[PDB]
Amino acid sequence: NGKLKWKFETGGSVHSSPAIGQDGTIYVGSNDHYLYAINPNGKLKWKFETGGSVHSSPAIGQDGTIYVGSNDHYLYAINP
Amino acid sequence: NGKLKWKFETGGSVHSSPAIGQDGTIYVGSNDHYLYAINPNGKLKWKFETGGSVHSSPAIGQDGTIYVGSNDHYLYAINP
Amino acid sequence: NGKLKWKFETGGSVHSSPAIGQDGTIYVGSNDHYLYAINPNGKLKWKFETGGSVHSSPAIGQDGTIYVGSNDHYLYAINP
Amino acid sequence: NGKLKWKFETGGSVHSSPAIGQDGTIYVGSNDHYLYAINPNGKLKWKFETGGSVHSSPAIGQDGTIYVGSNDHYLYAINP
Repeated sequence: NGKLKWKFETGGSVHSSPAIGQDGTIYVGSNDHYLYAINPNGKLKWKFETGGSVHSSPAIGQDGTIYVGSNDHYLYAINP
Repeated sequence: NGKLKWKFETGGSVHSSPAIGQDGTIYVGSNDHYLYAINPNGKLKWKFETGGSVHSSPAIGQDGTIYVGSNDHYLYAINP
Repeated sequence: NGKLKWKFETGGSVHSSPAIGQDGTIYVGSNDHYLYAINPNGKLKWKFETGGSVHSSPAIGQDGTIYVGSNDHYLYAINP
Repeated sequence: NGKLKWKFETGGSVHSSPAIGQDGTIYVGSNDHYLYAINPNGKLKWKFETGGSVHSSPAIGQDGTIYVGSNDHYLYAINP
């Protein structure tokens, strides 16, 4: 009904648009260079560091793989 | 046939891409700092204020939760 | 095999990300201010002019309504 | 677990958000002007050159067509 359930702070702007895994993990990039994987309760599952801002929005493969781009020129494939 | 059904004014640019819930509510961010929830008929359901421009496009969880990023560095989870 | 099927010229950059109707129409916004609806064969079905750049990516409601944001501060609902 | 499966280098920033085909190809644009099609093992299937940065995120038709916008003002439809 438009109340905060929770808010996770990253180190920079979040322009990336979140994706949701089969188990409800939320994946989103940040200008702080990381891809984040966050649990449905608001805690960090893991974060993967790229060489640049992650403005790209993650996609999730059939086998759980997370793809997303970065400012650092690469497209990343990361295991869930 | 490409005719205006309605247009809902926010206080700034809308770069965010809208999402549509199971009940047809539309979720979209604006550079005015708000995430908006709008009824299919053009009237505001609720708006949630963030600390910055919402350029992220919202995603919707299986239980109705709306996730979006903000320029204020946070990832938000909001109840429907 | 990675060959051009066709290409449609708009009047400016296309930063928007295309959406696809049930009937195969492609929707996409452009810096030239317009949302385009384009037939699967490469020709214009209709175009709707907004007050500003359409960086927002269209979404399609269950009744065929196309929702998109504009730089002109509005979220638009357009009949298919 | 958050471990790199693989990373593909393009010639510039990847702001485009990856799309995944029915056959698991990953498609994504780059500031280097190309749309890339990459196999689930990390190797290039093919790349199509546009006149400008591809910040748009690709969408995929029911018939496998890949649609994406470009800074060069066009919407492109490309065969898989």
